[PDB]
Amino acid sequence: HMLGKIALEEAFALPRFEEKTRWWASLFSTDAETHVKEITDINKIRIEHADKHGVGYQILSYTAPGVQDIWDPVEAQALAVEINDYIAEQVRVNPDRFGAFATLSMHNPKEAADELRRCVEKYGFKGALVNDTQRAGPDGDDMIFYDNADWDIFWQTCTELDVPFYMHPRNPTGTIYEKLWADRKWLVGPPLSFAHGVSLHVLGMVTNGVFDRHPKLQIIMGHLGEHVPFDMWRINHWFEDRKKLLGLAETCKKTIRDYFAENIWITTSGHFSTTTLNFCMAEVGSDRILFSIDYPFETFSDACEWFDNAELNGTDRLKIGRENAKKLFKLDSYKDSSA
Amino acid sequence: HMLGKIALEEAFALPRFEEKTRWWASLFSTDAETHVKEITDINKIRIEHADKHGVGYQILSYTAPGVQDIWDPVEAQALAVEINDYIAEQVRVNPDRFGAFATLSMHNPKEAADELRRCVEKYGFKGALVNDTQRAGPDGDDMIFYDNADWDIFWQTCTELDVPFYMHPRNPTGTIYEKLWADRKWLVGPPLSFAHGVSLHVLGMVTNGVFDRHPKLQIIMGHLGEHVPFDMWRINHWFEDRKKLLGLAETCKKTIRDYFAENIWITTSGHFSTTTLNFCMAEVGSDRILFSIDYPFETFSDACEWFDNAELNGTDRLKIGRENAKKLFKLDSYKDSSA
Amino acid sequence: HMLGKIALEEAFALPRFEEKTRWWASLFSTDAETHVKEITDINKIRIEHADKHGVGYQILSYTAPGVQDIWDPVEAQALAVEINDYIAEQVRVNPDRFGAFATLSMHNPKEAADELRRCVEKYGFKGALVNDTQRAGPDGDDMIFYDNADWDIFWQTCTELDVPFYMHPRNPTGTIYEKLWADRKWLVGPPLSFAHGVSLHVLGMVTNGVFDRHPKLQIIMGHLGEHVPFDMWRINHWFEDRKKLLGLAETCKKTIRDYFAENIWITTSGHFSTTTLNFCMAEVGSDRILFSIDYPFETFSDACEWFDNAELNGTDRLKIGRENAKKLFKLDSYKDSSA
Amino acid sequence: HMLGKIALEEAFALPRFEEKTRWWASLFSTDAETHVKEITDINKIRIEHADKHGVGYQILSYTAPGVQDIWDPVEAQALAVEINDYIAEQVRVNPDRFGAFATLSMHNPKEAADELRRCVEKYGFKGALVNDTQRAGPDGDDMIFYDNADWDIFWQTCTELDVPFYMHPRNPTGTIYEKLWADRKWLVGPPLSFAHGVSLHVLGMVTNGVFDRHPKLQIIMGHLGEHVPFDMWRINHWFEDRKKLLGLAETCKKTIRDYFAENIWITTSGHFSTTTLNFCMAEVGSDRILFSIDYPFETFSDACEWFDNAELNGTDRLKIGRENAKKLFKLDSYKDSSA
Ligand SMILES: [Mg+2]
Ligand SMILES: [Mg+2]
Ligand SMILES: [Mg+2]
Ligand SMILES: [Mg+2]
Ligand SMILES: [Mg+2]
Ligand SMILES: [Mg+2]
Repeated sequence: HMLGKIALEEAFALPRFEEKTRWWASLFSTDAETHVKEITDINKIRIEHADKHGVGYQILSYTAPGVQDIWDPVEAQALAVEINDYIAEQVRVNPDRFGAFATLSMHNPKEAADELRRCVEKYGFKGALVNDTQRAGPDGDDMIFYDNADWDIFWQTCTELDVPFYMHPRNPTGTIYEKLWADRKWLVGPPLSFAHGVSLHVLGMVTNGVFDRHPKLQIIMGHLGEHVPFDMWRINHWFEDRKKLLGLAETCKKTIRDYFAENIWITTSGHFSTTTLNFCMAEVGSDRILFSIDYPFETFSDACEWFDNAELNGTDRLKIGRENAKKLFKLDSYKDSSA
Repeated sequence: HMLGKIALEEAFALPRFEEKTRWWASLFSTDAETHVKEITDINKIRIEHADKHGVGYQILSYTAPGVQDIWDPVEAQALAVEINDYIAEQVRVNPDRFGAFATLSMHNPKEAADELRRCVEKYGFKGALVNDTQRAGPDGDDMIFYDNADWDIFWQTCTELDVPFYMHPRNPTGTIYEKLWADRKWLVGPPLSFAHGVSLHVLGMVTNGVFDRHPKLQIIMGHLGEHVPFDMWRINHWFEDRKKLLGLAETCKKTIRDYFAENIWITTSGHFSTTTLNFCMAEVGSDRILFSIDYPFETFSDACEWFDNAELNGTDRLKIGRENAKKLFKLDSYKDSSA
Repeated sequence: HMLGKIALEEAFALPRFEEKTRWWASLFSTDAETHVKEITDINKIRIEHADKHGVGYQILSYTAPGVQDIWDPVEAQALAVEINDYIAEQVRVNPDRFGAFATLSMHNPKEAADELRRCVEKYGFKGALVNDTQRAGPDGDDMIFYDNADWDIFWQTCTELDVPFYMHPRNPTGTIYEKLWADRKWLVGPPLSFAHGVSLHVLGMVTNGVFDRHPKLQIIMGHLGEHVPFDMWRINHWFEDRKKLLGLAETCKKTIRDYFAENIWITTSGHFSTTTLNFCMAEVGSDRILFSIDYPFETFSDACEWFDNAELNGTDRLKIGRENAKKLFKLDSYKDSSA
Repeated sequence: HMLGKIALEEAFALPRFEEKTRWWASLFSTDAETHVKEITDINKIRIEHADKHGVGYQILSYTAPGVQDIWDPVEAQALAVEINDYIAEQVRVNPDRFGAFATLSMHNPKEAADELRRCVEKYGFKGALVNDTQRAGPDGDDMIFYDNADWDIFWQTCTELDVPFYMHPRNPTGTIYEKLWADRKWLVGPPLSFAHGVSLHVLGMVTNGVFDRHPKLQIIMGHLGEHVPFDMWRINHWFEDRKKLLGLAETCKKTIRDYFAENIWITTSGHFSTTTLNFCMAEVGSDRILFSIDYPFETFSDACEWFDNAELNGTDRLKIGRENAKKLFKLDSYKDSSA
């Protein structure tokens, strides 16, 4: 029904990574051959789906774990550059249907900032999408988080370009995988592990002052906010009435509710629940919620049939379906953008 | 207003552990001296609070991390026995106001089963409360989870005695603490880390078949279910429409919704939110929700003023406030139990 | 999808009233020919629909306005008797799938009490369904309400037999129709007028003490309670904090919430909204909510595809879909009643 | 706690009408002496309350039933003019804290249009507030509704001036009162009758095409929309899937949801329920909801302690508390308007 929807947690993979794509599909797809075709296609199948389901514009991003899985920094950087150059060429075929987020190696703040800048200035990319922490160390068992002073140069590039950063999940790896997940491996990914990573990282940015140093910064979480809205009351209470009397206020100057009003966005990717959406409208506000699909891990049909037919007031259907994202991403037109 | 409420996430500590109690208070209390007094008191201050706030009956349990912090199995077992003997003596002073959960060393299934049995048969304890995984290994850096075949003898003791098991959180420790939490330490405890542990463990029990082998088993989570209700739609979708087509069905025979209807309970401890309660009533059902406080980490006043004054239908106020727990714990009377 | 559902706002009309059936259908059906066939059929089409949509048992009642439109008391009573004798014979064809509510002339309390008793004792009817006030007076411009002492003999018959009374709507007529509805006639029926009538009458029963004199009496409203749950807070406030200090307490001894917990039920007829259902769960409680369809004004498909696919915890899906009604109507087994 | 809130269902009475004030207070106040003082005071007590409770600006309007109770058109028009002249002088004492809605005789469209224009152009009033239908006829038993072509000249004046019209309730009178309310009189006012009147009139405006002929017109309902949001699903279904196929489309060209997105607003007057507010956020959207109090029928303390402490995201707290009304009424600065 609604046309001109915007989706922005929508993944692609390079054709040359077929073995890696099949491994990820073995965990998260029930049809590996269709998955390979869909995750690598840009301008045919994806357009056909979008045309059937009222999706005017998609901001595309690299599949997880993507560059965040690559612990050799030279290899990781070369891969990010390769991906960005590739997708820029592909989305030129349909500029009224596609934009792109930058894919980044996050081993080094300045390097990541320069590549984001190249993507925005040269190609008109819409922001960055990164799959949680950067794998690092000689065998990839370490993790680089971005919630510290090293990353100020990077966050300032985001605010200067005035583009958002999407904190996407990745799988647990190395010792964390072995200690917590291997004996309950069916919880890896959407059932639990993904949200544990993203919520940790974003709440780390909150409590380490990233949004105080960079109050213009916009961070996006998928999956209706990776559990955080469920605990908005509890986090707020344990911040304002507990931890902020014990030292948290030194590095965290606003409430969790303020950060969701001013800095944080959530999307509907992979979480096609009107009951949960309504609860998020209460705890986060419809102005801060964006439609998204999570293709090809989720189908256009599941996401769009859900959203198009959900019981919702017309004002919020318009905002969540497209108008919030239109404003955030400064889109002056695209296919069906005012339908 | 409502009298005869039951609370059952209510902690005590042994007087001899004053230094340890002060350390935990330094993280989670804004008034260490009052905290020490309240966590060690059983029969004076706690009764005064309950009398003011309409709490008829409290099931008491040992503070976290408690015995789960003790990696020497001989020491841990001796401590559990000591705690159970102690609290049995203390609650004899007010048997119409207090019951107790067993405190257990969870290093060994048979040992834990025998001590639970002793507590139930000798002292009339109401179940077990355990602070997530058992610390183990020479320096306590390993973790023992209970979602595997070793623990069948223990879960069968729970179902034979027909008493529930409360999966309470504990703090992250060792390598997990260093890798994930030390650089964002204000998230330790109620803001995030606690729920990550409990949800992992309980969803591990689900996906490893514990509730299929032990369909009578009742597991309780605090804090409105440690995020799980927020993702009921998403977990259910990623189980029934994804992982159960890839191998999960071999060890997981019912839906996540079935397990919440048949095996899992949530309490309101530390989560005094009518908006979130309403959402949990939708996703879990009021029949499966129990009032609780989380004293002395939370105050009676905060929990009871919230619940007593929350907008709620009378049927569910009665059930959540006491009648659900009255039935689950087979309470035929206690102070104000039918007021 | 759930089997063995119970629906109980399910209408029929006598074959000899085709003209009246067509007049009503001209207001409320988009396919009059199908409507005529469906509202008169009992044992064929209704079973075809119920078999496709998981409805095990239907409690049938007479179409609105039915006997309540008949202001001649002799004609009205004869019609009620005729209808009850008719439907008792029809349900005997397939008693495993159908029960019936009594149809009554409500001109005279004793007369209506005697006919309800005959229906329960002779035919095993499940209660009464009445279309709001009884038209009366020489030209049918008066209306008989049941919220006064003259009706005590009738309400005592309901409680003695221990069967519920379903307060169904009827159209506005006479002077009320001309003054309020004729100039906005598209609001007649489900859009507004029906709920105005039923809510007035039931809240009349509340404020005139019917449920105080007859505390066992069970009253059922369709359409998720005819707006009343929306104003549960506002009614409760304007009773307990206002009118109960000005004289209402003389004739109304409990709160509106008490009456919903003890006396009043709501059904899902004609209101296939999960968002509104959730809100009713909060304001009324799932123990007091019954599935129903409103056939043939609504389709089995709309009601059952909604309910069967609604996001809902399994506990409440079972209660609302059948278990609440199984208990309330003391039902023997019926098709799929324990599926 | 939020400062600079705007309230706009805030009543006053003329000092010379003490007897009428006391009669109304005998129905709707538990402290008549305080009520008399509060409803007549403008500039002292109202400011004391607003200063304590974070209310920066109050748009005042005339008490119900007000001019709508006056069936002599000459007396009614003279009274409306008197009231507007009176309140314009009162608000000039403290214009930073107060504005006013026009009080109108609604016997004649052109007359009411001319008086609304005088109030806006001469006094800077913010719109009109009218207590439902105008009593009329020789004995006041008739009622004038505004949902027809005779009122086009009036609705065009509202859109030309670009000011809203607040449809406030009044009591039932005359034949309607005797037939429906006299025997259940405790339902008169906030418990039920008020909402029945307003919802009828506004849904009359919908179904008679007022918002099609006047698409810019803004209509406001108090009391969270006078039940209408509860039936948003049911009305929409019975319009789009039923009545719109039977003739309603001839006079009603959009959906009920479209009219709530484009034309209709709701306020929180007298309905201090977060659960119901959340439901209205879903069904109507926070962009269309305005804080209000209903003083002096409700207290500042009840309304403001509720709203200031309600669990709500910060985006919507700001919009509902003041920013929606600041935009709708084109407000200059007032006390704490940007606090
Ligand atoms: Mg190949
Ligand atoms: Mg994704
Ligand atoms: Mg000491
Ligand atoms: Mg605790
Ligand atoms: Mg019906
Ligand atoms: Mg008012």
